Parts: sequence; C-alpha cells; structure tokens
Amino acid sequence: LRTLNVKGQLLTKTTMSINNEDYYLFKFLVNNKSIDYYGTQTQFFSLINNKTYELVLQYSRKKLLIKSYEQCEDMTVCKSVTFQEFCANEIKSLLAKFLYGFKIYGSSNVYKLVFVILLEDNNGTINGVQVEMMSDFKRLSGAFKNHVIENENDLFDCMYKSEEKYFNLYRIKCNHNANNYKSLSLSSNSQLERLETDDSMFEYEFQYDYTVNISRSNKIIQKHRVTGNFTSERNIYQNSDRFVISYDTANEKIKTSIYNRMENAESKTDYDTSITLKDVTLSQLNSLIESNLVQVDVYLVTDPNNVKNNVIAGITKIEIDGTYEPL
Amino acid sequence: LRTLNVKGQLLTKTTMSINNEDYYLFKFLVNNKSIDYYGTQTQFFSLINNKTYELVLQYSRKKLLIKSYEQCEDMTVCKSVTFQEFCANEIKSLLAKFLYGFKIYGSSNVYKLVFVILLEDNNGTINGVQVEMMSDFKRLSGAFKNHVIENENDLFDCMYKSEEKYFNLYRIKCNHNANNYKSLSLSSNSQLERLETDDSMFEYEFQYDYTVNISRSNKIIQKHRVTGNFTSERNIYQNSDRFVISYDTANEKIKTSIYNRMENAESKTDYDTSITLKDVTLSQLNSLIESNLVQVDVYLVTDPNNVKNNVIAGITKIEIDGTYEPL
Amino acid sequence: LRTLNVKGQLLTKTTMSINNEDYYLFKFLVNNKSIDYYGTQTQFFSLINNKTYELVLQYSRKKLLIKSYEQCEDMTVCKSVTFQEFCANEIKSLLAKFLYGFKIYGSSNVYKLVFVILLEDNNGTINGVQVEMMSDFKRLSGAFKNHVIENENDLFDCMYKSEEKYFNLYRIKCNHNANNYKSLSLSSNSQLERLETDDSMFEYEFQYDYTVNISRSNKIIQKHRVTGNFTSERNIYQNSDRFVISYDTANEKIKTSIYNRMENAESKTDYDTSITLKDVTLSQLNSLIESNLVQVDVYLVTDPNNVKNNVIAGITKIEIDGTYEPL
Amino acid sequence: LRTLNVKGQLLTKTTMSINNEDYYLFKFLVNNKSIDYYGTQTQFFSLINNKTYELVLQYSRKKLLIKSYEQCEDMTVCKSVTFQEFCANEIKSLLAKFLYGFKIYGSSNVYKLVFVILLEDNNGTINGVQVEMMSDFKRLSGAFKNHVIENENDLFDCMYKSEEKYFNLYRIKCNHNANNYKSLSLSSNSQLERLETDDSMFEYEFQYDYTVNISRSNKIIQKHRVTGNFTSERNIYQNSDRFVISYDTANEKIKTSIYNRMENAESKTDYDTSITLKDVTLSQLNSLIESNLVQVDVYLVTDPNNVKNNVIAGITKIEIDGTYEPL
DNA sequence: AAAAAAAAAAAAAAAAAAAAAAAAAAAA
Repeated sequence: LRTLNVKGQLLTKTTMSINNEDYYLFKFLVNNKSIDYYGTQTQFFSLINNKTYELVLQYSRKKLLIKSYEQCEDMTVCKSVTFQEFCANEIKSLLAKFLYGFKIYGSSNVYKLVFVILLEDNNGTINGVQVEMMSDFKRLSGAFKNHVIENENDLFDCMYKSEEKYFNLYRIKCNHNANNYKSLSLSSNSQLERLETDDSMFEYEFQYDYTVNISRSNKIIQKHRVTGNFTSERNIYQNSDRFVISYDTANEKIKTSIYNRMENAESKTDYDTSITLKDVTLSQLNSLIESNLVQVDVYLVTDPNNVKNNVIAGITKIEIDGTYEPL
Repeated sequence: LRTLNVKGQLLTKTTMSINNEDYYLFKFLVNNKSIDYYGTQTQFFSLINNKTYELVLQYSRKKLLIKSYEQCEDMTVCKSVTFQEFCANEIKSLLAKFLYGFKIYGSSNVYKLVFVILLEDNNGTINGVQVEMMSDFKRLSGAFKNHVIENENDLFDCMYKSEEKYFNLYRIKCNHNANNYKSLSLSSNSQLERLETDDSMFEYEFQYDYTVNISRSNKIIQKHRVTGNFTSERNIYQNSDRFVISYDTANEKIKTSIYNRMENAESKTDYDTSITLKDVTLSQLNSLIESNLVQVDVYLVTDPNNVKNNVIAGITKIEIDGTYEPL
Repeated sequence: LRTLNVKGQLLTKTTMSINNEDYYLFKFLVNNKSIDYYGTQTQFFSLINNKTYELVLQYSRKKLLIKSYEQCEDMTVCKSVTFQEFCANEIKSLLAKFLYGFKIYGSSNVYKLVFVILLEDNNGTINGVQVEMMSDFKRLSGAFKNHVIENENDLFDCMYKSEEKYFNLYRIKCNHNANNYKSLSLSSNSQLERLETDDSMFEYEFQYDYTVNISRSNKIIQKHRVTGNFTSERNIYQNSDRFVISYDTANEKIKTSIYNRMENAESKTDYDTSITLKDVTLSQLNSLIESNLVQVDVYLVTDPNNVKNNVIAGITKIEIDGTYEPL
Repeated sequence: LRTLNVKGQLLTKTTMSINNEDYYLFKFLVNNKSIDYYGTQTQFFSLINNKTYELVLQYSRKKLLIKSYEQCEDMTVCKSVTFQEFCANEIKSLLAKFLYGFKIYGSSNVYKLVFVILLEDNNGTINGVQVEMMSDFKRLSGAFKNHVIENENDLFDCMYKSEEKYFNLYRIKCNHNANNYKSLSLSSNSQLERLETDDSMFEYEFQYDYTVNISRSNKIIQKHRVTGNFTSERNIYQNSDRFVISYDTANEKIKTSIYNRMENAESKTDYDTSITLKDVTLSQLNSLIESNLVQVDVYLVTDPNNVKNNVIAGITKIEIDGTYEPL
C-alpha cells in the first residue's frame, strides 16, 4: 500500500452516517484545489479549521484517507476587478461590501448575497457596483470563516449581524452570463471573512456606493422595511401567475409583482398547493405585521427610472422569538 | 402566545393535503380585504358559507389559525358606473346582466364571462354596454354564491342555467387598459349572486340592450348556434397561422378566422402538436354536428359594420351525455 | 355509443406523441372535404396511401375514431382555367408545368413553387402563364403523391428531380388577391402528382411558354445559376435595409436587391441578429462558390423591360455532400 | 400425478436457499420461451449449459420439477435489421460489434453495453449505427455464453477482454421508445456469444463504423482515457445539481457535466449522503490518477457538433490490483 | 420507461390582425 505526502490547508470538517457506519471527511485545500479526505474520530476532534497541515495518505479499503498529520504554517486580496477578468471567468479574491442577503423567494435552498465591488471599466476607472452571489445553503454554511452554522437561523444571524460590514472574499469564481450579466459565485474552495474594520480605513467607504448593478439590466436590488399595509392579490392571467403586491415603507408606497411558474420537475397539483400556501402566507402576513408579531424585509429588484417592473427578489421575516422565517 | 380578535365574513372553505398532512383554509373577509386562516376539521364542517363570524386567532406553529369562533350577524349595489370610476380603477359592486360565458379558445383555464352594465358617460346618461370579465377557473368556482362547483362541467352548468339572468356582482375590480378598453375583473374577495328576478322589475330590462362593447374597439361578442356545415381550413402564412372557418347559423353564413401563436413558454414541438390536435378536433366537429351527437355554440368577436374580421373568441360543445366539452 | 359509416379516400397517415401517449391520425377525404380520424397501430401500418376505404366510426373517449375498415375502390383534370374561375375563387384541378421551387428567402417554412398554367382570358384564348403556389413545409410534404418526405432535403430532392416535369394538381384552391394578382394555394385535401410524361404528348409543350406572370405586376420569377463573383453589400437607408447584390450568371451581370423589415412579432435585437447572420452568410457565399464547395441558384423577380427592380425571391444552395441548404 | 414431456434447451442453472431448504432452478428454453423448473442436486451437477434435453415433469408438492432427463441434440443470425422491425418491436438475433460497456453512473445495478449494428433504413441501405443495451447485473451474468460470472469484477473482465470483438446476439428484444429512440434489450431467454473472429472475415469490418447513434438524439457515446487533471466542481443551482467536470484525454480537454436528482423512492438525507460520497470520490479521483494508483475510463454522451452538452454516461476505474471499481 | 437539459436574467396584459405584392433615395 504505497503512500502519498501532501501539504495543504483545511477548510471544513464534516461527519455523516451511512448504514450504521461513520464517515469523517476533511476538505483539504491542495494546490489551490479542493480535495476531500477520510479520517478517524481523533482526526475529527483534533484538527482545527483554516490551519494548514502536512498529511500522509494511504489507499486502503477503496479510499484515500489520513494516516498521520503534522502541524504546519502558511492574505493578498485584490481591491478591484477588471472587465476583462470578468470576461475571462478567472477565480479571484476581493475586498467587497456585504449589503444584505436573502433566501430567494419560492426556492428551497438557493440563498443570494448582495456585494458591492470596485469594478474597473475598459477606460480604467474603478467604481463601486452591485453583484449577486448566489449559493446553496450548505456551501454558504461551510464557506463563512470564523462562524459556526448549522441551520437557516444561524445563517440569517451571520448575515444580519454582519450587514454593511466589509468582507474579504477568497477564491470567489467570477462569471459572465450570455448577455452582459456579471456575477460572483461561491466555489467549494472559496471562503468569506468578516474583516472587522472598526473604521480601520474610511477613505475607501466613499468609493463603495452603488449607482447600478452589473448582474441585472438597469435594475438594482434594494431592501425595504414593511411599515404598514401589505396587500397581496394573486392574479392568474392567460400566460403568467402574478402576485401583485402593494406595501408601505417608511417613505413610499411600493407596487411590486412577484411571478410564478411550474418548474420542469413539478406536477399540476404540487405546484398549485405550493402556490396556495404561498398565497395564504402572504395574506396572513399583513395581519402579522400590523400587530407587531413579526417584522418583514422585502428585497426587491427595483428599476429607479421605470417603476413599471419591481419584481420582488425575496421576502424575509424577523420574528419576535428571534428566529428568522425565510419565506 | 398573544392572540387577536377579528370579526368578518367567510367566503369559501378549502382543504388540501401536503406530505401526509391536512390543511384547512378559510377565506375570511376582514375590513373589506381577503385574509385566509387555518382551521381544524370541526372548523371545516361547522362553518357555513357567506355567514359572518367572530374569531380568536393565536400565532402557533409559524401560522395564524382559528382557535375559537362565535356566530355573529351583519347589500347596496350600484346600478351604474361612471366613466371616471373606470378611469380610477376603483373596486365596486354592480347590478349587471349575465349574457353568456365561454372558456377562451386554446387556453387552459382562463374563462371569460360577458356582462351588460349601465355605463354613465361624461355627459351623464346611462346606457347598457358590454364588458368581458375574465377569470381563472378556481376563482370563478369559489366566486359564485349559492352554488357548488368542483369541475368544468359544474361551471358550465352554472353558466348555461343562468343565461340572461340578472347578477349582483360584489367587489368586482373595474379596470381600464392602456387604450380605451374597459373591463371588469374578479378579485379574491369578489362574489357573484343570481338575483332570481322572476320579473321582479321589468322597467329596467329595456335599458339592458347592448349596441357596442367597451372592452373591445368597435366589436361585440355574440353567440351563434352552429346549425349546418362547419368548414375549418388551416392556413399557414408567412406571419400568421389562421384557422379560416365558415359555418351556418340559423340565419346567416359566418366567415370567422381563429388565430394562432407560440406562447413565450412553449416549444416548437409542443405548440405544433397542440395545433394539430386543435385542427383534428375542428375537422371532426362538422361530422359530429351533422349527426346530432353534439351541439356547438360559437361566441365570436363580430364587427357588425365590417365583417372582414370575425375572430372567434371561443367555441363550446354541449354533448348528448350532458357534460360540456370546453374546446 | 351510436356509430357512423363513411366511404372516402385516405391522404396521409401521421403519428404523434402527447404526454406519454400515442395518437395516430388519418386524413380521410370525405365528400371532397378533409376530415381527420383517430386510429390504432394496426390501422397505422395496414392502411396504404391514396387508396379509398369504408369505415365505421364510434364516438368513444371524447373523439371520433376508426373501429373497423373495409377495402373499397374508386382522374379528370382541367387543362385550362377561366379568368372568371380565378375571380370566383373556386377549387379546381389542373395540368400544369413545374418550373422550380425555392424556400422564400428569410422565411422559416413558407416554401413557394412556380407553375405554368394555361389561362383562358375573357376573349377565350388559352395561353401559358406563371403562378406562384406558396405552401408551408408540412402541407407540401404531405401533399406530394408517390413520394415520401421527412425533412427539407427530401423536399428539395423531390423538387429538383422533378424540374420541368408535368404535374397533375388535385384540388388546388385558386385565389385572386385585392389587385389583379392571381395565385394557386395548396389546401389540406389537395395533392400533387408527377404525371411521368416521358414525351407522352408533345403537341402541348409548345403552349407551355411563359411571357408574363399573373401573380405579380409585370414581373417574372426566373432561375439563375451563380457562376462567378457574388458581391453582397448591405445598405441601411433612412427607411429601408437593402442588400444590394451583384452576381455573374453564365450570360449576364445581374444587379438584384434583397429587402428587409422587422416582422410585427419581432424584437430590435432578434431582428438585428438574424440580419447579421444573413449578411455573414451572404459574405461567405462568394468564397464558397469560387472554390466549388457549393453551387448556388438564385430565383429572382426580374422585370425584363425595367431592370431597376430585381428583388431576389429566394436563394438556394446545392452542397457537395448532396444536402440542400435552404438559406 | 399426471406427467408432462418436454424437449428444450437449457440456459443457466441456479441454486438458492430459503429457510434451511435448497432450491435448484433450471432455465429451460421451451418453444422459444423461458420456463424455469425445479431439480435435485444430481440434476444441478449433471446438466451442462447450452445443451438441449428431453424432460419428464411431474406436478408434486405444489411445483413442477424435473423427474428424469434424456440427452438430446439440436445458429442463423440476421446480419441486419429493418427500420420496420424496430417499429414492430420483434425479438431477433444479430451479428453486432461490442464496443465497450460501463455501469451507469450513480445506479446500483443497471449496466449498459454499446453495440454497433447494421441498420437498414426505409430506402434499403445498411449502415453501421450505435445502440445501447441496458441490462441489470444478474441478467448480464446469466446471459453471457461460454463465460462464468459471479461478481462485478468478472463482468468487467468479460467486457474489457472482449472489447472490439464481434458478438452473436440471440433473441435480443429490439424496442422503439416514444420518440425516435431505438435500443436493444436483454430478455430472459436471450444470450450473447463471443464469435471469436480471429479475422475470419474482414470485408465486413469496413461497414461497422458509427457516425451517429439511434438510441439518442444526435449524440454518440465515446470512451476517453483520463490522462491528466480531473477537476470536478459541484454546482447546485435553482433547479439542477450539476457536476461540472473538466479532464484531459490523450488528445483534448473535455468539459462534461454530470447531473443529479432525487429518485422518487429516496429521502432528503439519503440522497444528500449519496451525493456527497459521490463528490468526495470524484475529488479523490484526481489525486488517485496523478499517482498512477488507478486508471480511469469515462464513457460520455458527446455531441460532436455541439459540445455544449457532454453528460457523462458512466465512469469506470481499473485499479492496480486488477479489480474494477464501478463508480 | 428512457432520452433531454448551461442558468438566470427579462417580463404589465390584451386588445388588434386577410396577405402579399410593391419599393431607389435623397433632395426640395
């Protein structure tokens, strides 16, 4: 049984059970590539996160796994991104601004964070724009550094407690859609760190102001806090199934319109039941708000010039208990 | 668990099943706004429709739901509408005339009723005009009062049995399209009631005569009963896919032309298969008619001055069995 | 379940699949009218084309369909058409000359054949003129007799292999446009047959010479074979978007000009992308021709007296492989 | 106890134990139909495979079983198949070419072989195309002739040792899916034989070249040998759970994408655990390859014209030991 | 059953409507 030697960082330990057997996996970063390895219980407790190691691996029982480890020792993050870098789809690190993050409405697990990043145009000037980092739940939970996340409430806590704080993003895969839509993405070997600025630098916060968003066409995602009435009328048309919504911020009336479809792997009855549960939840939401049982934040895809289209990106509910209801 | 108290009408009880669990929803009208609440089985059987209630609600298990109820007790309907009211898009009640209702041709569920209402112009005179209340199937089924509807056959029965009868419309949202097109719409908290006139008043039926329609430009929807031949030739042109139809009423030859398109969420093969099923159905329709197996009613958008355009709005089939084939 | 009995020809069997179910349709000609019927798999294989049948039909499961069939047994074609017959828009049969057929340039499926027919004027003399039978692809594929067509290559093969041959046209609906434009059209129950003359009669081929065309105003469609250079310069003007083309036949320089518009159901980006793909295809066409990779036939609407207007009707490409590129 | 007499081939003897009792079954081919019979231990050892017999059967103890047997004595295989034969779903024999066979990725037992067969089109010419014979493990093990198979390693040995060899297929049920997908299937009474050509005929091997595959739409399954890096990034989207894979053949970079779903009889935790085991296996696969511990063959559903879709059909691992790891 | 499938932006709807010839544009 020949062995291998490898030096690399660790990212996140994980355990699981299959047919009355226990597997312990370690997500070691080797040569800037994520590779998972098997380990024992002492390996599970002993190893700490984000600290590099040296390992000997022996291919026993069909699998590579950790035989022995030795503690070892080992960051520069770009403050801007070039248009050509987004074109080239090159993995990168960044210093960005974490605005706010919501669970995409009517989606099981695909959360979405909003980041302000300094984009450098073809001319060469750097300005702060908006980007939308989608991510599944587990990748987000295992990607946050210096935090421990087990359920959606923990994720929402780590979001809200960190609102407006400055994030260091490690190995966020930038990508460029078919049209001129630019967005980050959170890869397995990627990580997020709260920089804990405490006004360490203030000369940069002037730059981090968003006038447009480069992930959508002429639209920006903004957060509103629902103050008063929340009317939500379903409207089934010949083609679409809209949710025409009108609500009251602290400043202005807002007229949004959620949309609906049947996903390809859905049935006529499952989709209809899910939609009617959504509708009853929205209907009860107004009475819940007026009596201060819950508070509601609506992150909507507004178009400041043309308010004819204001599709809600996602709704979230901060309850009196303290748990967060995704919705 | 703090509680709320609310007095309001009930509209329609409903039950559903999600992953081996039962949800019972009640569509309570609170402060002239539809709000749905959860309930138990005894709540489902005990409560009757259209009868108001007093309720105590307690926010348990993420949801508002009915804890206890107390029977309580509690209509003026406008006989006309103002042009400015259509402009303002104000919800309203009405006394209208139910001409006839058809399932929009080549549409899964968006039925359409035809109503005669007394419109008051800018001058101030009231005359009877035509309006087109579209609605999805379930809203129609839950909106009819003193009727029980479970399937399309029940809906068509409630329509045909009520032809030419006078309807009281509660909270029908009037609306005004981009151009001078005016139409009703059936909101969640809206209802329809057969007034059961029995010639209670006849001095008003003189007014309810339609010379034009305010939902289309210079066109009126009329019902014809197909007597003789029903020729239906498909004609695929450079731009359109017409269905040139010629048929025989009890009075006159009619030369209509159905149209076709691919809806945005459709494929080149699904649309083609749907169209060829439509074509084979129309082709068999003539032989079906001539042998008295079925009877056919064609509601067409005629223009009495200019018969160059007679797009069929919808076809319906009354079979020998008694069921209604939408088509 | 009462039944019907009917004797009629069959035209074309067809099969299709809808949500994991199979429909088999037979296009039976009953009383000189096309009617489609449903059938089973043995019905699909057993029945042969163009051979009449006797059928018993029973209205089961919402649909007329074939229960049993019995083999049965059963043409005079007019050699001329009267001006009044074109005026009256009367369906008719004909003996005509198939010149050539092209896919209308920049059109998804509306092919167009060119026929020489003997028109009888108001005076009473019969002379050979040109007519333009448009047709969608599937009607053409199902309309050719003694041929099997599945894709555009088969259609082009059936055209080119039959060039200059004499066609018997069954039930071609003649029609007369708003102005003095006369054209055939290919109805569902219509058919085309290669007569296979083999110089059966030659005294008639003297008549079949076209001096004008009755589907256009003073213009005739003619086929040219591109020999040398094919220059194609786009020219976007204040109103039109021309494609000024100059090419070299075996005899003469030709200066055509294709035109462009946005169809009503098109977008500013889709139309522009389609146009630039057309332009790159035309630009590469010259280099393709000069190296004998493909051969090109241009059917253009020439006006022999006035060459100031020579709009190309359609281009077609015979490749080295043998497949036909519509363009 | 009346008895029966029957003459038929034998296919595969089998033994099993139920509650401390032994059952011995013989898969006798009677009148080209598989029928299983019970027997005794001497029956188990005495009878040889593929050799016909005469048997007397007596219905004792609820079951037909072999009382006595007498040795007896008894093939023409079609070299082509007609399109109509695939349409008719008729069992058939064939002479085909065994390309390669893999265990369908993420499937417990449904292996899949790839065969080149001479299809005769509607025109009448015979050309070599690709077909995909799925089969469960035990049917494959009992279907191979002149081979003994007990575990997956034996099956993979019988595959790889027989790569590119010519197979005689007995009673392979051809079938035709809803769309134009044509595929073989391995029935109980079906068998496979290595013909052992040894260049017996070479004039036919020119025909056996695959340009397309008739079991998929415009795609062909091909085998690649992974030479260098094997990157496998999981990507959980709003709808799909892709495994975007990039690897290095001996010639070209390849960008495949495995897909994932929850089968209907699966749970949210079992599916997630299975997927994360798949992901850790793929992650370790690269390090395994680079150190020559294992070799990897990826059979992928490529589309040569459009590489935008390259779903891996199946991965297989040839280890240094000699055993084959299915994966 | 097995093939197919990059997502993730963008989206008021719902009236209206024979088509298919014709045409050089740009000055004034």
